[PDB]
Amino acid sequence: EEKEILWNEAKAFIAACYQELGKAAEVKDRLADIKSEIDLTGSYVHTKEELEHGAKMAWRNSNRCIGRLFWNSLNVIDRRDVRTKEEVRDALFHHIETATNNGKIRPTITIFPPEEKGEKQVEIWNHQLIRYAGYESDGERIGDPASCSLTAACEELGWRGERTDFDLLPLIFRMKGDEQPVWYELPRSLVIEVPITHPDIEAFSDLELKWYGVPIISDMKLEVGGIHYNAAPFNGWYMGTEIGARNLADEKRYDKLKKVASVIGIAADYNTDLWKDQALVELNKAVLHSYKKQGVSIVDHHTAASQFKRFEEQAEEAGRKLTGDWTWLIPPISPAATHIFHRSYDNSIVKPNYFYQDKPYE
Amino acid sequence: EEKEILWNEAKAFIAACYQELGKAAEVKDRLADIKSEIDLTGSYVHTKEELEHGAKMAWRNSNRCIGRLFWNSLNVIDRRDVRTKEEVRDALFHHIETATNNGKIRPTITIFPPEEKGEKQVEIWNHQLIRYAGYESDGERIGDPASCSLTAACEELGWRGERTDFDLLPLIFRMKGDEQPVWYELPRSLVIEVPITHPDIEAFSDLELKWYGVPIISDMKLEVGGIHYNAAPFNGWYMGTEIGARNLADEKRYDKLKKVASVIGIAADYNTDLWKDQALVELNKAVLHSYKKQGVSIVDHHTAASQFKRFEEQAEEAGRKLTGDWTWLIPPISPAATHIFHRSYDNSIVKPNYFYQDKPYE
Ligand code: HEM
Ligand code: HEM
Ligand SMILES: Nc1cccc(CCc2cccc(OCc3ccc4ccc(N)nc4c3)c2)n1
Ligand SMILES: Nc1cccc(CCc2cccc(OCc3ccc4ccc(N)nc4c3)c2)n1
Ligand SMILES: [Cl-]
Ligand SMILES: [Cl-]
Repeated sequence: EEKEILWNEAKAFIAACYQELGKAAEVKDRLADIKSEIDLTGSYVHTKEELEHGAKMAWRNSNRCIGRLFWNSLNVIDRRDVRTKEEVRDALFHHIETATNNGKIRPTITIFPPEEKGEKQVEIWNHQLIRYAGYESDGERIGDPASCSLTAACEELGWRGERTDFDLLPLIFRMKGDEQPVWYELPRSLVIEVPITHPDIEAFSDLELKWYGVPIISDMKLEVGGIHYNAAPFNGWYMGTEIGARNLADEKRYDKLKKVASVIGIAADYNTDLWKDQALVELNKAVLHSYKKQGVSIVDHHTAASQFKRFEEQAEEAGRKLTGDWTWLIPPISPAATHIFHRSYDNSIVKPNYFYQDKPYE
Repeated sequence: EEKEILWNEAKAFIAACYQELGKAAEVKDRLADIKSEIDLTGSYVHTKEELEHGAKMAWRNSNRCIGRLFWNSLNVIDRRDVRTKEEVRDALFHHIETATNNGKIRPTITIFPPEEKGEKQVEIWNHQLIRYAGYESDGERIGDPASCSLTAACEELGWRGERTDFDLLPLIFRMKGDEQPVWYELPRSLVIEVPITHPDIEAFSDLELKWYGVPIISDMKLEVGGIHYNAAPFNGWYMGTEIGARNLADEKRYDKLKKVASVIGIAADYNTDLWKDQALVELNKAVLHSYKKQGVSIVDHHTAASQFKRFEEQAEEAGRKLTGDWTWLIPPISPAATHIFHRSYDNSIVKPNYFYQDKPYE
């Protein structure tokens, strides 16, 4: 019964995709080719053009993403030909290098072979390709708490972290048929990191903060016309609040606001002093300043929201419905200073899209 | 058919209300009294105790309110005995005075006669009892744009504003049978206002900003057991972001961020400088400082969110379901610094509650 669902999704996807591509006349023959292929094989194989456009549609449909103005310029790398661990590893390394682009971040996705009959071909364990390890024992907190479970999984497989606050996790992924994942240390020459300084407050460097250049989300499933690409890591560039208001600020993450308050010279005693708010602003100013100073792409939430307004206008001009998730679109810093905060959005799910999938570990 | 709906609402309300009040045994006889009363009269009349508790329940059920920890200490003033304009006006004046309480704001509601058969007895036109007028002609912007339509309505009735940025609108309300509302200037001796200064930046007073002490929301309908109290003005104290992040900051309100940036000495040129965020923080620090300096109650969003966490815990301990509206509960300043931002809430509507109703004017 698997193939009846697939056929329906493929009809809807091919019709819409060829329509947008001006190939509506070719729709008829391509679907017949598909229906034969499914009857014979149980599945079908996207053309390069369909795979590229489908990945772009999926970004355009991601309700939670403010960055969607640039959906059509996604650089799609087709790695459905991969068969071995070395090829997976090298394609992951290449993604890091080409997406980094010496700091001028190129929004990129690398697509690996899709699930066959819901059996995975490649299974990536990382949440992002570049991310810091986290440790918790004997009351000692080190690194990124969000990474505790994966870090413990990795250290069961014979990896061992230096237990700095910024250990790079290795790539870790499992191949079909294999029964433990392999892991590979990231070559440091491929990983750009940005030290956090402040434009005005020289003491800010006493915090010794840093973050990595490129967030490469490697654990979501791309669904295009009924085909499930569970391994399809992608990246944009950061919006600064993601680092300054969440990764470095959350009490469950690096929890740095009290130390930020101290180095910027304000007291952290009274809610009514709004010291957390003031610290959040200076930390977020430092993040943008540091990325720009180093020549690594980044966008602030005001410019990002302005770009998203253009996306909304572009949708309307193209007669496409806009969908969005207000609770994820508003930024966590001065949200009411953006137009997003002041309108509502239809949170309907349209496909192609990116979806969550269960982690292979605990 | 009006009375069948009423009977159902009354059963649900009286059962729940007497239950909470430990009067469950009295439920039976009180409902029979109600069913006779509705058969005869078309409606029923709440006891003082039911009206007071029902107003308190309605606040407890207001999904959008972060201030609900204090729902049970609401001071309920029963003015169902009012019949004339002078009595309405004096009860509105008394509400201002007793709720203000020389600055130690007392959360208060004044309840006027309810709708009879959906015909209103008293119809308040003000959105808040104390609010500033707004004007727009010939490209000239004065006052509070949110008040433009009511201000124009008032000036049709023979009132005339001085056209400062902070003219107090008069009370305006209509009595049943009458065909134009009356209006009365507020006695300035009853209206506390707070000039906005900054704790550290003496130049902040050059902005000549002020706001009024007590927000007294006078245009929502209180519904208790099927009875519709359309005229039931109530007040809490302000949460500082309401003034500093919305009333004085919104581009459609007083739009003061560029002037705030100037007096605090930062440039307002580059999104990446986060000058809007920085200005928002200093303006909101000034609002809290000024209310506290003058001795007028106010709460900051951090303390408010801490209190709301206690409300959530109190609900759970009492076996009551919690409902809430996340998009209204998070504050517009540093929302992710509060626990609210990090959980979800059931937005179901339970009654008693406060509801929107159409304005009598345009
Ligand atoms: C080019 C620069 C980009 C920026 C600045 C950007 C910004 C963001 C931000 C800030 C979020 C999280 C919002 C929040 O935490 O509330 C987000 C979510 C998302 N973005 Fe983007 N994004 C960009 C590129 C991309 C790309 C290239 C894709 C895929 C091709 C993508 C797909 C998504 C998805 C799927 C989510 C939601 C993930 C989830 O539900 O967990 N974005 N984006
Ligand atoms: C005692 C101090 C109080 C504080 C600090 C407080 C705080 C707030 C705030 C900040 C909002 C708007 C949230 C936003 O803009 O997103 C709000 C909404 C609300 N509050 Fe409270 N509140 C308090 C007292 C009261 C009282 C006494 C009542 C009624 C008895 C009430 C009923 C409501 C209602 C009904 C709304 C939503 C109004 C609407 O939908 O337009 N609150 N509250
Ligand atoms: N309590 C709360 C309220 C609203 C929203 C949220 C989400 C916070 C969060 C947590 C973990 C991840 C995350 O984002 C994932 C993501 C995916 C794709 C991206 C592409 C580009 C980019 N720059 N960022 C991306 C981030 C958000 N939590
Ligand atoms: N785009 C957006 C997103 C989320 C929430 C909002 C609401 C902004 C708003 C507009 C007008 C009024 C308002 O609040 C009304 C209100 C009612 C009762 C109160 C009791 C006490 C108190 N201190 N404040 C109250 C405020 C909120 N807009
Ligand atoms: Cl991240
Ligand atoms: Cl207000």
